[PDB]
Amino acid sequence: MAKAAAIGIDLGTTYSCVGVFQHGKVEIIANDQGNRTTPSYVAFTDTERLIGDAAKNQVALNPQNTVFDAKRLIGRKFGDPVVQSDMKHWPFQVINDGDKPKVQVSYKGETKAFYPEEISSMVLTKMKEIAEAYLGYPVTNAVITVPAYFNDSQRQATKDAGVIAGLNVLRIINEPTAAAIAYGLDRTGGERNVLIFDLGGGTFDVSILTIDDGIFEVKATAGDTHLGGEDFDNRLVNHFVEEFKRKHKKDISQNKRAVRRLRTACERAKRTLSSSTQASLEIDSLFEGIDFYTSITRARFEELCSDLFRSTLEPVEKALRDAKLDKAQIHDLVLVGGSTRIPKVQKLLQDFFNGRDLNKSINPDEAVAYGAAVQAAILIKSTR
Ligand SMILES: C=CC(=O)OCCC[C@H]1O[C@@H](n2c(NCc3ccc(Cl)cc3)nc3c(N)ncnc32)[C@H](O)[C@@H]1O
Repeated sequence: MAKAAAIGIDLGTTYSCVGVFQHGKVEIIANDQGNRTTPSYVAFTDTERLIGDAAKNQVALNPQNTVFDAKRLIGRKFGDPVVQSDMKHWPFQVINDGDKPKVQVSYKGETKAFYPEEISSMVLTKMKEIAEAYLGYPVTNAVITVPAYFNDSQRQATKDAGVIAGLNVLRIINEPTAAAIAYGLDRTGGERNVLIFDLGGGTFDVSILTIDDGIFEVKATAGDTHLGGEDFDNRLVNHFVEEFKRKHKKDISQNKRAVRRLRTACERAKRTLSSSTQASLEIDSLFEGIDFYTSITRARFEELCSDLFRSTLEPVEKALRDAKLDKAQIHDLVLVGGSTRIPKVQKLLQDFFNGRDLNKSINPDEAVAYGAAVQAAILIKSTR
């Protein structure tokens, strides 16, 4: 009978996504909870190891032993100043083992340490499993995506993570390249410059690629490793903490549960503001038994985040300088990442490019896995 399909995996910093190309189209595969993306989280508890949604769901009750952001560590030396800085903000412990970082947790009443690629292999095992549940057979072939700025060590560590997960890694391909492939930008048949604008939950990446007769070349990478959707959630939280202080003469900041409930409501209101011009938040007994009701306009949220949204143009200008290109030399614009749904973000980018269209019809959280699935089917065909 027909041979097993190959899968395309977007191994993201905080979320992952798996796709399969069958019958001339991409199927993004839903997980056991019916979700088209899965958190890249591994939680270690007194009795089990949780991966994906189950791990993300219990993070508030187990922060020291719920690992995320292993992609920020992967292929890096412990001594890397990026590792040393990032370590200061994680709830989990990072240890040194011969200039190699290991995440250290408590698991089944014992201290255990894992290399970043071991954590990533667990998230890859989950994506493999999600695909197998849908396909009804074992999956062994995969394309895995990485950021375009990844060096030899980071690319290799990701490949190691796939081989530990029991995958034959067909190719490690760049995330912006996968996004360009999802939009069929390699199927035009001369040379074109493409810009990928990737704004996620906690990272911002700009990449400039050249496409010449289906061949891709990375021309520039720029961005801000600590800029994303969470920062816009932070601006809303700070605004409402101040509004509560003004209206009730109480500071909710020192109550961990109140701050979490407020943050969760702020992230939901922010998403509403991408399709509505106003959003209401209501939280019963937020603090001191007070039911908190509030409202915010899209205009006020845009003002609260003005400098952050406006700062996304600096890596665009920077990538253009590095690629030695004028903005008029960019043929295609591609949006990736959940935060690109923000109207003001789209407006800033489009206006900067003198009204050029944005390639955004493919769900921005699924575009990379979509392109990885397309490329996996081409590569498994050639290898066979
Ligand atoms: C959730 C699955 C997933 O893979 O997330 C990856 C992207 C995560 C980041 O992207 C942000 N973001 C998103 N995300 C998609 C989303 C989120 C949650 C739900 Cl319930 C549904 C859909 N949509 C948005 C929207 N309409 N406007 C503004 N920011 C939006 C979200 O606040 C977070 O900073």
